[PDB]
Amino acid sequence: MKTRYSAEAPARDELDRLAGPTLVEFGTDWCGHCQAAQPLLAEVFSDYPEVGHLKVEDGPGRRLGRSFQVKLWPTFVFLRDGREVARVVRPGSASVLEEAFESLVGEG
Repeated sequence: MKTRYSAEAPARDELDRLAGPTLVEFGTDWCGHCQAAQPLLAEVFSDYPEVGHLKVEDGPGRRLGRSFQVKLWPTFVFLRDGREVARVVRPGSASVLEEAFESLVGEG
């Protein structure tokens, strides 16, 4: 991906006003969790470019993963209509991440 994480993210109630298939990702551009999960997303997302992605910088920016009640810090919540349809916690392998992407894009 050509752009990095953003601290300038919305609040959880401002996010709730969006509408469309939107993945919201918590992390940073610099954590060792992210150095593994970022190229994971980059591999899966190349087949699903119609999905939205929001990189929320959980260090300097809004603590959005608190209000999603995130389990492990490298997590991304799949929204639709601006509300949760699923999430992936700790991807590990593209076989787990791709399996969720097709399920939430509607190609399942």
